[PDB]
This record gives sequence, structure tokens and C-alpha cells, in this order.
Amino acid sequence: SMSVKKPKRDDSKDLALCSMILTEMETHEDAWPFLLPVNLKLVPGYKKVIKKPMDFSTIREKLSSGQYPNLETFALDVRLVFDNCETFNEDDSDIGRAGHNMRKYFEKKWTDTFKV
Ligand SMILES: CC(=O)c1cc(-c2ccccn2)c2cc(N3CCOCC3)ccn12
Repeated sequence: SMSVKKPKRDDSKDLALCSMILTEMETHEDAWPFLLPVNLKLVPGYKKVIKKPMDFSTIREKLSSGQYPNLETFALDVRLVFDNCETFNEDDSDIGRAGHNMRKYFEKKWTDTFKV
């Protein structure tokens, strides 16, 4: 509360650590469905069904331009890429499998870096 804080966490490396994490996502073999915005002209249903499209290049533009105020906001956009993927793709498809694989990959790094 007012004049009563928890001990200050060093948050000065978070930008760099999120960039590193995102670079590891971008270069994974199964990232290809997520690297660019889905082409809303070319994919029927996407625009109406997916209320908040998201992708790695958009995440990278946001991060590099100071648009995440904190860690939580960066991890919300990352998860949204996979939440979207699940909403739109069957689990038993190449892209649905990529999505599951990339979330797992993300969450491990996310825990190793900021939890453990
Ligand atoms: C993320 C997602 O749902 C997605 C990502 C792709 C994609 C990204 C890069 C290159 C090729 N495909 C894609 C492609 C889709 N289609 C391919 C063309 O036929 C219509 C469906 C449907 C959904 N998607």
C-alpha cells in the first residue's frame, strides 16, 4: 500500500531476456505458421472468428518499439498466438501440432528464465 512496498525486483534485463526468448521461438523449426500475420484475404473465417490476431513479427515490432509495459503483457501476446491456433486448427493437423509444440517450448523457457 502507500509507502509500503515489497523488495524491488531487478527488471532491467527483462527486455533483453524476452527478445532472446522470442528469437528462440522465431528460429524453431515449427515456427513457420506463426512468423507472419495470417493473411486475412487468403484464409476464410479467420477475420470473423479470431478477434485478436497475433504473430511473432507483430510481437517483435511491439517489443522493439516499447509497446509492452511489463513481462505479463509480453507473455499474454505470446499465449494469444497459441490460443488462436487452437481456436482455428484441429489438434491433429500440422499447424495444430506446431501450436502445441511452440507453447510447450515457450512455457519452459518462460519458467526457466523468470520463475526458476
Ligand atoms: C496460424 C494459422 O492458423 C495458420 C498459419 C498458416 C500458414 C502460415 C505460413 C505459411 C503457410 N501457412 C496457415 C495457413 C492456412 N491455410 C493455408 C492455405 O489454405 C487455406 C488454409 C490456415 C491457417 N494457417
